[PDB]
Amino acid sequence: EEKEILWNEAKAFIAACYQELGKAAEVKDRLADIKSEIDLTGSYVHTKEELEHGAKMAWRNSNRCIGRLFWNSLNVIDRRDVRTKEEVRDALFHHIETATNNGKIRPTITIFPPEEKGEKQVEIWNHQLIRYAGYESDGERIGDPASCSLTAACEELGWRGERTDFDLLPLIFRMKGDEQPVWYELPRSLVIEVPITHPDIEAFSDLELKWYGVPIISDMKLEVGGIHYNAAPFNGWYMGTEIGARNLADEKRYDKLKKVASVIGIAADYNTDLWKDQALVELNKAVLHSYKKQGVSIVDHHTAASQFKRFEEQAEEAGRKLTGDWTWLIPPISPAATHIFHRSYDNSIVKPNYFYQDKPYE
Amino acid sequence: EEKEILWNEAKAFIAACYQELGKAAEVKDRLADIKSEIDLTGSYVHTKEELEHGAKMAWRNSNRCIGRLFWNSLNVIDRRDVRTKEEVRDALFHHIETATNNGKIRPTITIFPPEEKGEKQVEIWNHQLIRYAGYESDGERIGDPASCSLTAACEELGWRGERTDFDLLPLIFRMKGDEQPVWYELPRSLVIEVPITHPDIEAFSDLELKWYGVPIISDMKLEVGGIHYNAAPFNGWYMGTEIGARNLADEKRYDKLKKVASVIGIAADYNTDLWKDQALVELNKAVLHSYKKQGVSIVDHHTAASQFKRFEEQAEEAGRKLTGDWTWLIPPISPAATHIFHRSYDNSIVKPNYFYQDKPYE
Ligand code: HEM
Ligand code: HEM
Ligand SMILES: Nc1cccc(CCc2cccc(OCc3ccc4ccc(N)nc4c3)c2)n1
Ligand SMILES: Nc1cccc(CCc2cccc(OCc3ccc4ccc(N)nc4c3)c2)n1
Ligand SMILES: [Cl-]
Ligand SMILES: [Cl-]
Repeated sequence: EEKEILWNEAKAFIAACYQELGKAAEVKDRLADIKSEIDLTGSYVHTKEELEHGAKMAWRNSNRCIGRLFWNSLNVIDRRDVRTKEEVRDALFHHIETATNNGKIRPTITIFPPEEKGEKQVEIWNHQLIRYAGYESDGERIGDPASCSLTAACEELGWRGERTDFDLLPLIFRMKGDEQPVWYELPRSLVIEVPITHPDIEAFSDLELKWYGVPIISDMKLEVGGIHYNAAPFNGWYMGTEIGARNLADEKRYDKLKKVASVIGIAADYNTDLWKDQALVELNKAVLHSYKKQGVSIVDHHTAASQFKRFEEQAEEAGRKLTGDWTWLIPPISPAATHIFHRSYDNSIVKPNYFYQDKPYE
Repeated sequence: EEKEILWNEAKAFIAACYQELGKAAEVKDRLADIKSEIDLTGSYVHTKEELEHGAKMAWRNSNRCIGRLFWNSLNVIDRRDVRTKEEVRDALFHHIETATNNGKIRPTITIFPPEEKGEKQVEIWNHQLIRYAGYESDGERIGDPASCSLTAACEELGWRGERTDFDLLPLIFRMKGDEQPVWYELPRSLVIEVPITHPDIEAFSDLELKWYGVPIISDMKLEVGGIHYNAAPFNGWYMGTEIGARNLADEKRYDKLKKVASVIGIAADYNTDLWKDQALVELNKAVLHSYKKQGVSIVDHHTAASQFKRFEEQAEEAGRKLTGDWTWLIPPISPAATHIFHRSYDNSIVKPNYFYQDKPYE
């Protein structure tokens, strides 16, 4: 019964995709080719053009993403030909290098072979390709708490972290048929990191903060016309609040606001002093300043929201419905200073899209 | 058919209300009294105790309110005995005075006669009892744009504003049978206002900003057991972001961020400088400082969110379901610094509650 669902999704996807591509006349023959292929094989194989456009549609449909103005310029790398661990590893390394682009971040996705009959071909364990390890024992907190479970999984497989606050996790992924994942240390020459300084407050460097250049989300499933690409890591560039208001600020993450308050010279005693708010602003100013100073792409939430307004206008001009998730679109810093905060959005799910999938570990 | 709906609402309300009040045994006889009363009269009349508790329940059920920890200490003033304009006006004046309480704001509601058969007895036109007028002609912007339509309505009735940025609108309300509302200037001796200064930046007073002490929301309908109290003005104290992040900051309100940036000495040129965020923080620090300096109650969003966490815990301990509206509960300043931002809430509507109703004017 698997193939009846697939056929329906493929009809809807091919019709819409060829329509947008001006190939509506070719729709008829391509679907017949598909229906034969499914009857014979149980599945079908996207053309390069369909795979590229489908990945772009999926970004355009991601309700939670403010960055969607640039959906059509996604650089799609087709790695459905991969068969071995070395090829997976090298394609992951290449993604890091080409997406980094010496700091001028190129929004990129690398697509690996899709699930066959819901059996995975490649299974990536990382949440992002570049991310810091986290440790918790004997009351000692080190690194990124969000990474505790994966870090413990990795250290069961014979990896061992230096237990700095910024250990790079290795790539870790499992191949079909294999029964433990392999892991590979990231070559440091491929990983750009940005030290956090402040434009005005020289003491800010006493915090010794840093973050990595490129967030490469490697654990979501791309669904295009009924085909499930569970391994399809992608990246944009950061919006600064993601680092300054969440990764470095959350009490469950690096929890740095009290130390930020101290180095910027304000007291952290009274809610009514709004010291957390003031610290959040200076930390977020430092993040943008540091990325720009180093020549690594980044966008602030005001410019990002302005770009998203253009996306909304572009949708309307193209007669496409806009969908969005207000609770994820508003930024966590001065949200009411953006137009997003002041309108509502239809949170309907349209496909192609990116979806969550269960982690292979605990 | 009006009375069948009423009977159902009354059963649900009286059962729940007497239950909470430990009067469950009295439920039976009180409902029979109600069913006779509705058969005869078309409606029923709440006891003082039911009206007071029902107003308190309605606040407890207001999904959008972060201030609900204090729902049970609401001071309920029963003015169902009012019949004339002078009595309405004096009860509105008394509400201002007793709720203000020389600055130690007392959360208060004044309840006027309810709708009879959906015909209103008293119809308040003000959105808040104390609010500033707004004007727009010939490209000239004065006052509070949110008040433009009511201000124009008032000036049709023979009132005339001085056209400062902070003219107090008069009370305006209509009595049943009458065909134009009356209006009365507020006695300035009853209206506390707070000039906005900054704790550290003496130049902040050059902005000549002020706001009024007590927000007294006078245009929502209180519904208790099927009875519709359309005229039931109530007040809490302000949460500082309401003034500093919305009333004085919104581009459609007083739009003061560029002037705030100037007096605090930062440039307002580059999104990446986060000058809007920085200005928002200093303006909101000034609002809290000024209310506290003058001795007028106010709460900051951090303390408010801490209190709301206690409300959530109190609900759970009492076996009551919690409902809430996340998009209204998070504050517009540093929302992710509060626990609210990090959980979800059931937005179901339970009654008693406060509801929107159409304005009598345009
Ligand atoms: C080019 C620069 C980009 C920026 C600045 C950007 C910004 C963001 C931000 C800030 C979020 C999280 C919002 C929040 O935490 O509330 C987000 C979510 C998302 N973005 Fe983007 N994004 C960009 C590129 C991309 C790309 C290239 C894709 C895929 C091709 C993508 C797909 C998504 C998805 C799927 C989510 C939601 C993930 C989830 O539900 O967990 N974005 N984006
Ligand atoms: C005692 C101090 C109080 C504080 C600090 C407080 C705080 C707030 C705030 C900040 C909002 C708007 C949230 C936003 O803009 O997103 C709000 C909404 C609300 N509050 Fe409270 N509140 C308090 C007292 C009261 C009282 C006494 C009542 C009624 C008895 C009430 C009923 C409501 C209602 C009904 C709304 C939503 C109004 C609407 O939908 O337009 N609150 N509250
Ligand atoms: N309590 C709360 C309220 C609203 C929203 C949220 C989400 C916070 C969060 C947590 C973990 C991840 C995350 O984002 C994932 C993501 C995916 C794709 C991206 C592409 C580009 C980019 N720059 N960022 C991306 C981030 C958000 N939590
Ligand atoms: N785009 C957006 C997103 C989320 C929430 C909002 C609401 C902004 C708003 C507009 C007008 C009024 C308002 O609040 C009304 C209100 C009612 C009762 C109160 C009791 C006490 C108190 N201190 N404040 C109250 C405020 C909120 N807009
Ligand atoms: Cl991240
Ligand atoms: Cl207000």
